[PDB]
Amino acid sequence: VSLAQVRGALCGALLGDCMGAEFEGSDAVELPDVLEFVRLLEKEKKAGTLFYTDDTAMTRAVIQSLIAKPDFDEVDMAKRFAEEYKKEPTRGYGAGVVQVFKKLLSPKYSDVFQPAREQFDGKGSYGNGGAMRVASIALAYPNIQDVIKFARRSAQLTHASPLGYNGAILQALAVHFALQGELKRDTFLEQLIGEMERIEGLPFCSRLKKIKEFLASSNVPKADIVDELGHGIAALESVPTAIYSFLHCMESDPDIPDLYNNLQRTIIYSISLGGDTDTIATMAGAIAGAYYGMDQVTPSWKRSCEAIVETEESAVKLYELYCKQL
Ligand SMILES: N=C(NCCC[C@H](N)C(=O)O)N[C@H]1O[C@H](COP(=O)(O)OP(=O)(O)OC[C@H]2O[C@@H](n3cnc4c(N)ncnc43)[C@H](O)[C@@H]2O)[C@@H](O)[C@H]1O
Ligand SMILES: [Mg+2]
Ligand SMILES: [Mg+2]
Repeated sequence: VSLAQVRGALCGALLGDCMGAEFEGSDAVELPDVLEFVRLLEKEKKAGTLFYTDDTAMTRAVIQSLIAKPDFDEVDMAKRFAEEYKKEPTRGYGAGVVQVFKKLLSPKYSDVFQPAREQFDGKGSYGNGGAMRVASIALAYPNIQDVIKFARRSAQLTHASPLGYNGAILQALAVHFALQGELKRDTFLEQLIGEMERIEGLPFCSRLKKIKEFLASSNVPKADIVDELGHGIAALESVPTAIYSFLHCMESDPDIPDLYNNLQRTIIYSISLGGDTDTIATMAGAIAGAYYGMDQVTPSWKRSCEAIVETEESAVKLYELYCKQL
C-alpha cells in the first residue's frame, strides 16, 4: 500500500462529498447538470469554493481519533463526534443522529453505545452515516479482522441496527480490498461476497449478487440501478450503489467523456444517479481513490475543496499509522 493510495482515498472522499453536496436529495439531477457543474468548477478562479458536509466533518473526527488513539478508542471517537456536532451543527446531519450527539454531550450516559441503541424505538438507525465516514478504518488497519471489528464499533456509536453497521463494514471492506494492488473486478466482488456471507450469515449479499449480474450486462439504464440497488439515505440503498459505481467506472461509460479519468468518471457517474449524492459519491470516491491513487486526483478538481490541504496532511498521518501497524 502506497502513500498515493491513502491520499487518493481521502481526497476522493472529499471530492465526492464536496461535489455531490449541491445535488443531494435532488429529484431533478441528471448527467447534463453534473457535466456542466464540472466544466464550470474547473474554470473557477478562486480555490475552495465547495464546502464539505457532515460526511467529511465526521470523517475528520474519525481520523483525528485514529491519530490520537491508534489502538482504537471508541470513547475518544464518540467525544469527537459529539463535539464536532456541537461546534458546526449545520454541516448537514441526519434528523435522527442529532439526538445521539445530544445524549453523548449530556451527563446521563456512561455507555457511549447506548444512545445509538435507543434510536428509532430501540431498533437503531439503518442510515448510511456509519458508512459515510468509515473509509479511514481501512486506511489505518492492514489486518482485515481489525477493519471489520473497528468499522462495526465506529458505526455502532450512531448506528445500532445491523443494516447500519453491516453497511459500514461493507464500505470499509470495499476500501480495504481496493487498497490491495489493483484487483480485477471479479476478484474484488468475490472478496466482498465472501466476507459479507460470513458476516451476515442476507440483504447486503443479495445486492452484491445483483451487482455481479449488472456488471455482466451492457448499457444498464440509471433507472434499473436506482430501482434495484437504490440511491437512498439507508445504508442498504447506498453502500452497494457506491460499490457498483466504482466497479462500473473501471471501464468507459458512453455518456461520460473519456477525457475524465476513472476516479473523475466514478464521481460524475455517482452524482448522476441522484438521491443521496454526496454520500454515494463520497463512498464511491473513497473506494476509487484507494484503487487508482492520488495520480487521478487532479489539481483543478482538488483545489475546489474546502480543507484539501488539511486532508492531504491527514492522509500522510494515516499512512504512517498503517505502516507502523505492519
Ligand atoms: N442528512 C442529510 N441530508 C438531508 C438534508 C440536510 C439539511 N441540508 C440539513 O442541514 O438539515 N445527509 C447526511 O445524512 C445522511 C446519513 O444520515 P445518518 O445515517 O447519519 O442519519 P440518521 O441515523 O438520522 O438516519 C437518516 C434517516 O434515515 C431514516 N431512518 C434510519 N433508520 C431508521 C429506522 N430504523 N426507522 C425509520 N427511519 C429510519 C430516518 O428518516 C432518519 O432521519 C447522509 O446522506 C449525509 O450526507
Ligand atoms: Mg452530507
Ligand atoms: Mg448524503
